[PDB]
Amino acid sequence: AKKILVTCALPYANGSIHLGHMLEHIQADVWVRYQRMRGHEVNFICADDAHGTPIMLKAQQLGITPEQMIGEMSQEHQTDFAGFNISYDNYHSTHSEENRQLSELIYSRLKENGFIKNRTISQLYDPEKGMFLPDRFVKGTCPKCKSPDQYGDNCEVCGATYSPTELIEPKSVVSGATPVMRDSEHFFFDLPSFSEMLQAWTRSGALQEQVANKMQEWFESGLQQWDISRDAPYFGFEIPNAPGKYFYVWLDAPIGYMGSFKNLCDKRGDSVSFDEYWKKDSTAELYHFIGKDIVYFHSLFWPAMLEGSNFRKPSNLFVHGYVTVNGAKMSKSRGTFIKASTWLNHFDADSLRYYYTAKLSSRIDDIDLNLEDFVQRVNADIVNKVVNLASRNAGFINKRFDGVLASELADPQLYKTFTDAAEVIGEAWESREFGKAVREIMALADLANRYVDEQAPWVVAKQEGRDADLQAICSMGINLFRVLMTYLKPVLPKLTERAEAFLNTELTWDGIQQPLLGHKVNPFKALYNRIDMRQVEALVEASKEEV
Ligand SMILES: N[C@@H](CCSC(F)F)C(=O)O
Ligand SMILES: [Zn+2]
Repeated sequence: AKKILVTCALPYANGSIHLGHMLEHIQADVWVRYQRMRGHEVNFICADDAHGTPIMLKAQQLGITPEQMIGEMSQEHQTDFAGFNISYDNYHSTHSEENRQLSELIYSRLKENGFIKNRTISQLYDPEKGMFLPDRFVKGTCPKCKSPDQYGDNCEVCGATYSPTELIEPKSVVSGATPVMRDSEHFFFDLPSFSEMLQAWTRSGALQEQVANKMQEWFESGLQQWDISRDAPYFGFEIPNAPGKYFYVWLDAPIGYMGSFKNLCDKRGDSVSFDEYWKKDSTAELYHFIGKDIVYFHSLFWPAMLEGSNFRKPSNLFVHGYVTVNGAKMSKSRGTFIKASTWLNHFDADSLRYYYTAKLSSRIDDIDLNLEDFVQRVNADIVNKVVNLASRNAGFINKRFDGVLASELADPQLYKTFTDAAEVIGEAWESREFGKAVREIMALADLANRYVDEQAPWVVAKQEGRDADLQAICSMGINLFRVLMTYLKPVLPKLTERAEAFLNTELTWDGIQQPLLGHKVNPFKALYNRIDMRQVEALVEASKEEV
């Protein structure tokens, strides 16, 4: 049995979960559920990314401690993920004792190994508030067009880019005071020292083609030392032997993957698994599901950090593209910037899980949630192809045969066609070619419905002496449904539970080899109802009203 540790990117604690986050967590969850179905030891891990200046400043504005704020956001995030049935084995926080000790440990090892450098830099400083200002917290007049109230390194009027130091009449977004250039000693991680190791990993063929291509661009530009320290005031971990200095959030963030797993092991009283998964000689597999905007950190900084601190590196990175709604980036004004919590007020989790899965592939291309297509696809595939197989046949079995299925398969050849497809479909789930798996499953659904139409149970039901035939036909349809729901189990957790209740059996991957014969099924009420555009319109309107 394989040992697998899977993670999803750690959501920032200063924002609600939206459909963008959900694409990633759903993709990983489908993969994880499939791996569990094949009998592997799987540890699905995540946590909130809780450090940084943005978080510190937000807490101060709300008039509460950063700890209180991140605690409330952690609860909000977990409630949303639970609503979508993302099956984490542990959801922790980067702001934890586990992460603090691991961050200090890794830093100490990197420093001891000569990978940490000291360097003085100049940066905008708020003398009133008494804090260095990241670019986004510096505002002023654009040097080019002279437009007032511009933020950071760019003007939203003429579109010019520039260093905040070029801003005319600079002002702190925090206090409004005029910022000044101030010196400060910073600690840097020597990423360049790992260039050759990283280049070898890029050409190993493990990473997605598009990712490797991107990495070549970064090597061409040239790797640079990475500033991993920030001055107080800051919400994060203090650097050992360096009063007033903290670890930059991105240094401790990925270590949070380790911290969350350590936390899980510690809670389980498991004293051996952490090392079995993170030591250099590990035989366990480590996978990170991430978006394209954070590939640099995960493919370059992260593996280098682990290498330099004597830990194993990721087995692979699974990158996905952005989520668009109706073909465009989510838009607050159009009501397409949809929160996970809002989605659940209008639709169930299975619908979105299915739609995303039907569109996902092993590539990093963007995934589009076309709302019109969403309604059409869910109704056509879930309600009319899969669930229909159960709903059109269960009635006769329950009313005419006391809920008992036939003692033999009416069409063994057809059933074999269905079970024979397990290898290819499982390989599709395994390789993350989700769209392919769904297409294969729906092709089978079409054959199943063709079979029922060919047999015409609604005709056989009204013909005297055809009772045995009716039971045979309907039982066959229900067994085909059993197989289809097994292949879709990683995708539709709730519908699967309802299906298992109806079938009076847990669905296992190998179980399809034994059809349900002379078996009692239970009556059920609507396994899955149709949706309509009026609900989509309501979702959009509700989303507009929020912002
Ligand atoms: N919070 C980051 C992802 C961190 S993933 C790992 F490094 F912690 C983000 O939302 O981009
Ligand atoms: Zn301008």
